[PDB]
Amino acid sequence: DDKMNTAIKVIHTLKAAGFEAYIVGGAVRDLLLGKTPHDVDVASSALPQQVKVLFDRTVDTGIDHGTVLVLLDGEGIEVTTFRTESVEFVLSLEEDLRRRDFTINAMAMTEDLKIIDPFGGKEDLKNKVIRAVGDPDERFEEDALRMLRAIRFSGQLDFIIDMKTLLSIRRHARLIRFIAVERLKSEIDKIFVNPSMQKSMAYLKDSVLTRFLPVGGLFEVDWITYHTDGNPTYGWLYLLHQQKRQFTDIKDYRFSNEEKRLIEKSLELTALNTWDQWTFYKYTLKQLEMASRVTGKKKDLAAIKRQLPIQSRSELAVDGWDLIEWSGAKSGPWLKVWIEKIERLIVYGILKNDKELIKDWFEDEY
Repeated sequence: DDKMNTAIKVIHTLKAAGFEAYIVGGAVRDLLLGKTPHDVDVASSALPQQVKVLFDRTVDTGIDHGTVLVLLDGEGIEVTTFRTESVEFVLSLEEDLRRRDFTINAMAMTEDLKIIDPFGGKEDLKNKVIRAVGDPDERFEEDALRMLRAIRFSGQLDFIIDMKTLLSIRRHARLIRFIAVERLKSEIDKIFVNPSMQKSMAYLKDSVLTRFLPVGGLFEVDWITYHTDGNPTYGWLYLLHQQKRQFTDIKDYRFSNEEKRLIEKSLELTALNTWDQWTFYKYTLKQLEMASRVTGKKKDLAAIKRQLPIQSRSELAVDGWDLIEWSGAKSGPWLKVWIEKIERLIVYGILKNDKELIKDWFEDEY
């Protein structure tokens, strides 16, 4: 909510030092849409080291590519010198704008609230059209990821893709093999939490991106019954569950072990025909929700889990060292089997979680 104000102050400081500076890109777009911009980028004729000399607090991880992060009034504004893409500095705003991906992202706004729109982004915004700047063939060779971003933007903004731009995506779909899979997963995660995501998936198939994306034919499922819960991971669980496949078929996208576990465990639960106390004890609440969300089942999972006698093995009143004592046997892999027998009986409320009571039980069964 304060990023715009801070960006205006960054612009005043740069212009007072004799440089040009504008707000560019998604903030201008969001503003004209009535949204609040989540990020605000400033483009300037200042080179990085001159920006660094006008502001006390600054972060430099992007200097090589022409970007300095300015820290001012608790907000961070990226200041980027006029550039292209292998990064080359240019001397005018228009040379910088004419190499951005789509017309709605190639506008600039002056401090005095004047829009600079050399490529028609105002009109395409009014008409809900995602259109490449200039020749769509050049744009897509410069960065093939822009093909997937056009798909993601269409579902984010509920826009259509310009026809000439879409046909260009079809010709160049195979260049998607060169994109780092992490950048592919980033944009696919963004599609999974979009509103109007069913439109993004339609475009993904019709642009012939499902032919060349990693294991891309798997995205061609029925997305009608899918509603995002805000977590992109649920998109992957839904994809797998609809086609009866395992986590291993989507391994190429390089999931974190957290994501991997959440998908695998939730898939496990959809294989289970009935859930009892042991199920509610052994799986986490987040896994239970995601599995029931994709199976249509609608229970109050949080209340069932809250009424199990225990919640985790750490509350068990006995460890394998008690069993080693009471049995008179030597530590071995057999301990893990008996701890689970005791765990089951405590979770099903048959045995009391009490060291002296578990002891009487164990002495009889052994």
